[PDB]
Amino acid sequence: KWKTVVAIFVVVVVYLVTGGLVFRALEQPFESSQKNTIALEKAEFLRDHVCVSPQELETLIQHALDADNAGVSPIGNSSNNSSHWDLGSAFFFAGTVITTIGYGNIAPSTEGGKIFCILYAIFGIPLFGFLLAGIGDQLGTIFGKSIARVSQTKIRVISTILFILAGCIVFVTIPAVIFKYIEGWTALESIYFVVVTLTTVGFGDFVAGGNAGINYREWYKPLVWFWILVGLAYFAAVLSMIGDWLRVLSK
Amino acid sequence: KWKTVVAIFVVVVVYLVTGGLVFRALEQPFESSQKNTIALEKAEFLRDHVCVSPQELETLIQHALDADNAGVSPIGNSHWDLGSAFFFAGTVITTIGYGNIAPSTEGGKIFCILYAIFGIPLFGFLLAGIGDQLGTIFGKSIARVEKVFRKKQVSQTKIRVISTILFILAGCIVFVTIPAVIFKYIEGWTALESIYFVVVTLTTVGFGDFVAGGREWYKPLVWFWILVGLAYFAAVLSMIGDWLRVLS
Ligand SMILES: NCC[C@@H](Oc1ccc(C(F)(F)F)cc1)c1ccccc1
Ligand SMILES: NCC[C@H](Oc1ccc(C(F)(F)F)cc1)c1ccccc1
Ligand SMILES: [K+]
Ligand SMILES: [K+]
Ligand SMILES: [K+]
Repeated sequence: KWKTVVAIFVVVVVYLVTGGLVFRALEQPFESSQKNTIALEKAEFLRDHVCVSPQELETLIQHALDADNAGVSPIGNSSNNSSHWDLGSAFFFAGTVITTIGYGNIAPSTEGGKIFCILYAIFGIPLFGFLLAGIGDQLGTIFGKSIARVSQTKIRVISTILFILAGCIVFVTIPAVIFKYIEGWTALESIYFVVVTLTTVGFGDFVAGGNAGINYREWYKPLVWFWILVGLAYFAAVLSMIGDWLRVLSK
Repeated sequence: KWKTVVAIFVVVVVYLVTGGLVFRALEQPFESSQKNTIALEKAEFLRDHVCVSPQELETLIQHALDADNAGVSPIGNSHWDLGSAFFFAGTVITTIGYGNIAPSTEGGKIFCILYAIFGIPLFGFLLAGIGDQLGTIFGKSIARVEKVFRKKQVSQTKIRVISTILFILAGCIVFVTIPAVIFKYIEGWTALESIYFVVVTLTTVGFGDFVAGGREWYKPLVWFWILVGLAYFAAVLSMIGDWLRVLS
């Protein structure tokens, strides 16, 4: 019904205004705090280094930003020695496109690289959908056999909560602990990464195996994408199950 | 069947190796070209400015990077205003997650986790709602074509293929070509960068290398284009999905 569609639209628009107000209340004080710090750090630098003009300072910052924007860290020569487009790293980038996560820490800079990325996404994202539906069909049988073992609506609510918590331990809690010890992040940053990854939001502020100073094994990046594949397939199979049940409720 | 699941897995793994090899062939020469430039720009700066040490240079670059990472441009003298924070909220819900703006505060990260968990399904309900209404529009249009070939007897699969190609092209003009032209004139991007942005936005990949508005009605109209754009193409995938389930 269109009456409920317009109703959900109001709930969503109110939700974004609510969200927007909460985010600005939490972030704007720190944003203003950082803005004051960078202005002071720059001014104090020019005060200590008289041989540098404010104009040639700007040019150097721009050169450093353009380098980082390209994907090359302007910090040291040793950090530059590693590549972001190696056979392994470019395989994970491909996966980052296909899963619609799109971190953005690495992005195509080449005009041709952008053209191929457009075509790669258009044909590649449905190809992943087919794989995720495939694992989603097998997991649906696993879920179906587990509910058949156990009011049908109460059983189904108890079942779904258990499956959600099952995935929350196996694909959310356990891998977050691994990232806390491997990537050296805080308890929050680790959970935050896992959540932002599996929701396919992928901000890119936290990316697994991204620190130049980290001596990460060769099996790390493929196992991370494997965790993404099993983690996304699992919670997709759960949403498919809730969707199919809601369609039965409507009819 | 599990035989076809393992088959799709091989196709996908081969696709990522293929993709990975193509991306490195296209990007690694420019990546090495940039790496050489930054090393030279820094070294040439230190030779011109002798009063600056190589270490207190790194410290300044780090301060500039930490500022940009926080969302404050270290070039010249807000990203969390009522309007901008509304669009950020909309970026989370649509799963686009550009990343040009991201929660820095420990509490801001906590709220972002909870906001996504409850907010993304809420969008799914809205997108399904528009997807249901558009499905009736598509369904009534295919039922019109099938009424013509009732006595002419033309395979239902052929009718369904020509119709879907038309709906895909309809969305490609209205929500892909036309808005890309607007971004080319407004944001001042190149013809490629404009199409690339629209594609990376509507696929919800959202790299964040290109973000719209980075007038007051611009940011909400951009999210409105995103809402109708995602909903239209989600209605088309829903239609192809429902038909494939009937085929199985
Ligand atoms: N959640 C909707 C996903 C859907 O979105 C589109 C559809 C079409 C396009 C276009 F035309 F290429 F620009 C981009 C994104 C989609 C993404 C990748 C491949 C096919 C369809
Ligand atoms: N495959 C994308 C769907 C997405 O999947 C999840 C599910 C759960 C989680 C998490 F919160 F971390 F447990 C993160 C992502 C989802 C988000 C909100 C509700 C249900 C599912
Ligand atoms: K993203
Ligand atoms: K996404
Ligand atoms: K994304």
